[PDB]
This record gives sequence, C-alpha cells and structure tokens, in this order.
Amino acid sequence: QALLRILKETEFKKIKVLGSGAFGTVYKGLWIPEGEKVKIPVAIKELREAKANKEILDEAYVMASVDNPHVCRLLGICLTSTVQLIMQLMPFGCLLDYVREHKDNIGSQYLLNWCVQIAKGMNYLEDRRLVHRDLAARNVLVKTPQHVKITDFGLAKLVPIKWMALESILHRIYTHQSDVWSYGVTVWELMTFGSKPYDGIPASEISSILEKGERLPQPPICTIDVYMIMRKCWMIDADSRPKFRELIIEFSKMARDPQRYLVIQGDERMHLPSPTDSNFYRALMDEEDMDDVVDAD
Amino acid sequence: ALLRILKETEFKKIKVLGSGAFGTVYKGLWIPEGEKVKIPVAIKELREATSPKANKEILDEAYVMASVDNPHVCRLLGICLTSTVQLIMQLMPFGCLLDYVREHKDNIGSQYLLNWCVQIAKGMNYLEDRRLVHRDLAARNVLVKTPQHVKITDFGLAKLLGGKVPIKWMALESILHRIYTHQSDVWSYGVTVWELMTFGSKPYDGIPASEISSILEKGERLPQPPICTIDVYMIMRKCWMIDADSRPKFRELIIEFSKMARDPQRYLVIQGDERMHLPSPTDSNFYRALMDEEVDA
Ligand SMILES: Nc1ncnc2c1ncn2[C@@H]1O[C@H](COP(=O)(O)OP(=O)(O)NP(=O)(O)O)[C@@H](O)[C@H]1O
Ligand SMILES: Nc1ncnc2c1ncn2[C@@H]1O[C@H](COP(=O)(O)OP(=O)(O)NP(=O)(O)O)[C@@H](O)[C@H]1O
Ligand SMILES: [Mg+2]
Ligand SMILES: [Mg+2]
Repeated sequence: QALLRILKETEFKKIKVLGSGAFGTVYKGLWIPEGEKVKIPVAIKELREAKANKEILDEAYVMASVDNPHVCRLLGICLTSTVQLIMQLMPFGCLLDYVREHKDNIGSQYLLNWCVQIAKGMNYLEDRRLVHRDLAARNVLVKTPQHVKITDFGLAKLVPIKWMALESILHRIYTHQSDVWSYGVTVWELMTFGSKPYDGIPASEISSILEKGERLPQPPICTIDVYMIMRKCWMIDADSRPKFRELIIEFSKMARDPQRYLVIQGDERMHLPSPTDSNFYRALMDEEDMDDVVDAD
Repeated sequence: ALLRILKETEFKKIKVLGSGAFGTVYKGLWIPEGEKVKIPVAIKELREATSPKANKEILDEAYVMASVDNPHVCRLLGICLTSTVQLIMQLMPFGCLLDYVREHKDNIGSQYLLNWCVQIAKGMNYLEDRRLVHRDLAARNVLVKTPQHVKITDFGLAKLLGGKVPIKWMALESILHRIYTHQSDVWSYGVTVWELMTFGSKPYDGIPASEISSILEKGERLPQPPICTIDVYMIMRKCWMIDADSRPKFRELIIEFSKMARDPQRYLVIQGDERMHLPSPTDSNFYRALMDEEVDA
C-alpha cells in the first residue's frame, strides 16, 4: 500500500504532450510538492474512458509493487473522472524511437544487452505471476542508452495484433508463454532498427498467415543462431517456446562475443561507454541498482 | 574514471543561480554528443585563483573531489578547463539548506533539524577519514537533495584557490594563524548548527568581522537559540572552545545528535511540533523514486 502515492489534482500539472496510444495520452508534467516551490518533472499517463475506481486502485497497487531495475514501477495515481498515472520521466523516450533515430550508429553490444535486460524484466514479471500482454519496442523505455526498462504492464488488463501470439488472437489467451511471442517480435523490431512487423499485411489477416507457417523474416544483421531464438519464440505450441530464464542465458552468452552473432558495418566504432562515461551517465540520470551490462570477453 | 572531461561544446550555461567567495553557480544543460536530450546540470565557474596553478595540478585536485563516495557529500562529476575552470555537479532543485530553513521558518520540526545535524556530521566525518579539510562549512554549503536528505558541497575550494573569508564561521586559530584542520571544521559545524536552530539567522549580526577575534577571546559566543534545550546548546558551545583538540569529534557529534533524534521533542522546544513529522512511508517512497534513487522518534 505504501508504494502507491495518491496525488491530488492541484499537486501536478501537464506541460507537454509526449505522444499517445491505444490506452491513453502520455504527458510531460511537473510535480509541485505541497508547501514547496520546486518543480519536479514527471511523466503522466491519462487514461481514456472516464465504482470501477476500486478495481483500478487494486491493480494500481500491484503495478506500484514491482521492484526490478528493468521494469518501471507505477509511482502514483490521481483519480478524477480520468485516471492519471504518474511515473518517472525518461527523456530519452522509447527504445523503438531510439533505434530508429540511431539506425546508423547502434553497435552489436547495445542490441544484445537490450534483449538481455528486456528478458530480465519479463522474467521478474513471470516470477511475480504477472502477464504483461503488450510487450513491444514502443513499451521499452530508455533510461540511459545502457539501461532500458519495460513499461505499461497491467494497463491492458484495465488491439496490437502484430505482436500477439496466435492463441491470443484466436482465443484471448494470455500467458507468460504468449509474452515470449511478443518478446520475439520485440527483438525483431530492435534487430531491424524499428521496422514495422508484417508491413503491408492487414492485421485482420495476420492469424491466417501465422497458421500457414509464415513468420517475420530474418533481419539483415542477425546470424542464424539469433534468428533461431526469435523463431522458437513464435512456435504454435506455446509450451515449446523458450522460457524467459533461457533467453537471459542465450543473449548473455552472445553479448560476451557480440560480433559473432550480429554482423553490422562499422561495429568497431560503437562499443559500450567507457567506465568514465558510465559513471557520468549514472550520476546524472540513473543511480538505482542494476546488474552490469555483459561485456565482450 | 570518476571525473569526466567535458568539452565546451557539449554543455551550455543557462541561468545564474548565485555567486559566492569561490565563483558563480549556473544552472546548465548537458547535451551528450549524438543524442537529442538536454540533461540539467549545475555548473560552478571558478574565480581566478590568485595562486597561478598549473592545469594538471588542478586536474589532480579535481580527481580527489571526484573520488568522494558518501551519501552526505556531493561528488565532483565533470570538469572543463576551457578558458576558465568549470565544475559540473548534479543540480539540486531545492538549493542550499540555509535558504531552505529561512523559507520554512516555522514548519521545520525537531525531527528534521536533528536529522540534518546528524547527516552533516556524517559527511564531515567521511571527509575527515579521507584527510580532507573543508575550510568553508556553513549552512549555505549544505545542499538539499530532498528535505530529508542533505549533502555537503564546496569542500576543498578554499584549498584550491586561496568578503570572501567567512570570518564568522572560522575558529579562533584560523582567523589568527591561518590554521585549518578537522578540529577547525568542528567550529564551523557548531556555527552551522546554530544557523539551523535559528532558522537561518546571520551570526553575530551587527558586529563587524574585524571585531570577531576580539569578542571570541573575551569568551562570548553565539546565544542560545530559543528552541534549543541546554543539552543541544552545550554541544554548540563545545565546538567553540579555544583549544582545538578539546572540541568534539564528528563521530561523537554523529552519536549524540542521533541519540537526541530518537526523542526529538525532549531536546528541541517547537510549537506545533507533533504536526511536523517526517514523511509517511508512502511520501518518502515517492520522493526517493523521483528525486533520490541513491533516525525517527
Ligand atoms: N515514462 C515515460 N517517460 C517518457 N515518455 C514516455 C513514458 N511513458 C511513455 N512515454 C512515451 O509516450 C508515448 C505514448 O505512450 P503510450 O501511451 O504508452 O503509447 P504506446 O506505448 O507507444 N502504444 P501502446 O503502449 O501499445 O498503447 C510514447 O512515445 C512513449 O514512448
Ligand atoms: N549543485 C548545486 N545545485 C543547486 N544549487 C546550487 C548548487 N551549488 C550551489 N548552489 C547554490 O548556488 C549558490 C551560489 O553558489 P556559491 O558560489 O557556492 O555561493 P555560497 O555557497 O553561498 N558562498 P561560498 O561560501 O563561497 O560557497 C549557493 O549558495 C547555493 O544555494
Ligand atoms: Mg506504452
Ligand atoms: Mg557554496
């Protein structure tokens, strides 16, 4: 209970629109502590579609309860006719827009370290018996280039076909195994530098082509071993899909020799930050706990 | 790897925050190369040291400031040896403790005052273990990270550079003989506590500094703060003793102020004190998540 703070409307203000999605509008905001004169920047998500507040609050307590360096915690809530969710502000934005804007300068060690971190987050959520149901590059937030976090779980509970497991499309079944499917699509988005999955295919026909065996194609930089994993994520038989613990191991092993599983021109020019740059980044933007990025042997 | 060398072209000063004996502090924005983000920083541009010091020696002294690790001391994060000396530290939106206590002159509870005395002495004890003499401890040189977490800044600047001599904070032997030690810092600590317990009064108000040495040798000191039990005031008096080695040591100051904080209303007499408690568990959880990712009654 002590992890969710109930904000009052006068305590905070919206100052800029950061974008919008299926479930609401995200704003940059400013949190005015009562009696103080400081302006603390936040991210506010205002839901869409104004006794349901008990429901909403009880899921908000679960969202506020997640303590993992690769999943964003819900910090606070304001309950007016539109529910408002307050979270930490990530000025780098989402990983989808990050990889699109850096399509010509992202090195192999970044890409592989991101999928390790996304797996760690999803593994934590699976250990909590929590199903995300909307994993995608757009829903991974860049806190620093070296540290990314999953966002927006639980929002679906209270339609992204091209990221959905087949059984989710046909039968609205969501498990940790269908999250693994969306993880595969997420990895594919990153390895393609933000391509749209199944570009040119109507979403209404995705379940037809999936049943016939068709899958997203092999990104030009992915070796065979990396494409295998992604394909193992899209198995029809969910119980045959890898588990999140397995993906951590697999992507950490590849991150220890990144230039053997990703082939990208200029890959030499693009290693992880110096110890110096990492200390500087962390002191200004990221002082929370974290397991170190896996470096090449 | 703790001190980042910054290029003039990757950070720009914005609004002047204030000026003191060592230089001018700006609010600035760090812009990492290749990125689109603006990261707020504080920049202290230094006055010309009338000690004409070599660049590399400045680097060596900056490394020591960059190598302090303690929750109640501010780290030097970056430096630029431009055409001037520019120091990059984390921006504290709450500003110095002195202005904080003045603006909240009568909503500062005993729990906050005593806890602040504890934290300041911890950071000074840390400096003493590292054999670092501050020389300019004052409430203006304690920064408020959150109201519940403060930090000592500007240590070693008086060392580095050589009006601007805070005579009213100096121990007798520093005014008389230029003797700066850790026991000399304990005197300035005592004065700092006085500033706190008076809600930011100017010490020896109305007395010129040329007279300070004279009135100390006559035996008169700062007067008992209206809120201070003799228990607290006896501590302050001990800091201002003539023999430097009879003054308290910081770790004893840590112990005694921590003992008093466990029964704060027995050591400070504040009207409406029970209404000014330390934040609820939720409120600090939220404060820390947003601002501070790094003793109760
Ligand atoms: N905490 C945050 N800080 C900064 N930007 C954020 C934050 N949360 C979300 N955003 C951005 O706000 C925009 C809208 O996010 P959102 O409303 O979740 O839509 P979406 O995630 O892109 N699509 P979806 O999540 O499937 O509904 C996106 O560009 C996100 O990158
Ligand atoms: N990192 C920081 N973040 C925010 N405010 C700061 C920071 N550093 C300093 N300030 C504020 O800026 C003011 C001006 O800086 P400064 O030159 O140190 O003045 P001063 O501390 O009052 N005098 P001095 O005893 O020489 O240090 C300080 O009084 C602080 O309130
Ligand atoms: Mg989202
Ligand atoms: Mg100062």
